[PDB]
Amino acid sequence: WRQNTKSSRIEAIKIQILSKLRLETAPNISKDVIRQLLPKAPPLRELIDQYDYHATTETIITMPFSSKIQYNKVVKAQLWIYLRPVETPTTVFVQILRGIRSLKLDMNPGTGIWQSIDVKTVLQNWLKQPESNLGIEIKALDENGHDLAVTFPGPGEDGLNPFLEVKVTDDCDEHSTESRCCRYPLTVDFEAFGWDWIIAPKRYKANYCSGECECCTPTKMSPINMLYFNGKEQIIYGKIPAMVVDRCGCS
Amino acid sequence: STWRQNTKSSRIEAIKIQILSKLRLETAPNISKDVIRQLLPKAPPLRELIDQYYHATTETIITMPTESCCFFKFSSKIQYNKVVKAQLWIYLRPVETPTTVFVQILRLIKDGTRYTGIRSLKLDMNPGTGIWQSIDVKTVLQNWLKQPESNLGIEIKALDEHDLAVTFPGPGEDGLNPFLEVKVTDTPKRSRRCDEHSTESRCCRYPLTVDFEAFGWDWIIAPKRYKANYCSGECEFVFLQKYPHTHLVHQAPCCTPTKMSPINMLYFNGKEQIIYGKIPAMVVDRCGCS
Repeated sequence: WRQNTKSSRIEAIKIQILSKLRLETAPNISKDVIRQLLPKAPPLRELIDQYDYHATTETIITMPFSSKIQYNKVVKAQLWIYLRPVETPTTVFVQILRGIRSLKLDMNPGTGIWQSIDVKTVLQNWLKQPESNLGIEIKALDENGHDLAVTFPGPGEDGLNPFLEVKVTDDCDEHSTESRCCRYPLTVDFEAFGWDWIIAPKRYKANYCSGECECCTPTKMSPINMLYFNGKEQIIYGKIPAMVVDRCGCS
Repeated sequence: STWRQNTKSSRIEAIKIQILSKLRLETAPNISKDVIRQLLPKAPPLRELIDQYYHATTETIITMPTESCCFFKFSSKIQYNKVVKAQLWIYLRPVETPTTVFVQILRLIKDGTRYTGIRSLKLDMNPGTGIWQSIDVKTVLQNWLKQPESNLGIEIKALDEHDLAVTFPGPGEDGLNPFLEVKVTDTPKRSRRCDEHSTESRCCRYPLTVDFEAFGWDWIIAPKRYKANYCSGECEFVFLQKYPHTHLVHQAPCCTPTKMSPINMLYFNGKEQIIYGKIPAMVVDRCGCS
């Protein structure tokens, strides 16, 4: 069935291309006309010889590091500490150690301070070289000497364990098989049919879904860059979205 | 009582695996309500995240000369602020003797002289081969799109000790005519763009919600319940290629979603970690025939 529906599949993209390109009709210009119209210049040859999105991670909160993290990919990192409510007004001397951080602050009775500390430079230093420095150490001495820091989560803690939040930036058919639905390979050769104004790419692989499922339609679609002619002679370069089929799914 | 009752249990299973595959997870994490009560930390930075509830793009345009020498006609569609970098190009013919060239570019504006200096340049030339020369016109092109009544043509000169500039393309030129290479940023320009209970008819977005807390997915804290409707029906495709001669497809064409909006999700990693992200294409807005 693929032999007859191959001539119909290439016609489906042929119009999809002309519609996406905001063109009413394809321009009529001969191979001898384009040979003089297309200028052989360095800025054009640089773009011509240039051939020869399912998940996003924003903020990652760690518990008392991941194997996939770059030292320059990080945006902002800060280690959070919960201090237990005091009964008597006493000053605390918090110190986050793993070189360390140090802060001194007063504390009134009945307050649950959640003071946090910037670790951005330390979290980047770990990933850049040692990769072996994951050490939990935090102190918060009261005026008497009792540590108010939640080093080891207590029985009546219920969501008070310290954490480090870090904001971070970012074919199978082969024309000879039978299964539920597979991406059967399919190429598009513009130079082989009618026009020759498609400067680049003259031949591009698109592929298509074919099966019964449990209908079958593409899931992942990647765009392709293209240089083409226009009215009043305007050699335009652009990027046509969703033209190549990568994955097939059931929907 | 209809097809929707049986397909409802299968539709939620289709997203269940889709969510995991997108999340790059091999299996869904097994966490009890008592486990998450101690794992999820009650802190201000956490409660902040929890209470947090398509044409062909154009990049570079190269214009060609016309008559009304070397008069260029830009499109009225492109804006003066949309331009990035504009450069006029000139090809100089190969010389026989080493001689310096005084290239001069001028825009015609109506003492009423028909000339205004764009960029005058002087450069030496060896008798080897022919070379190009780029000239920035960005400031002139922007003033051209701003007032197209004064968008008159330009004149190119290249005197040597005879004009070596390719004003009028020769017989043995073959790709050497002057052009205007312009880089532009294409604005998205998104224009403005069903069944409730019974009478299914021919495909309409039938409402469908997903409750993770109901199906044993208590390991995710937000969003516990989210609407993600689905398409249901049948049709025949009709592509209007070369109107009035409209083409038509008939399988011996099905209903699938067209517009899909993503959703932000707060979940738990297999390393006991807690990650926040945005899963793409999870909510179905429009249904189409493809």
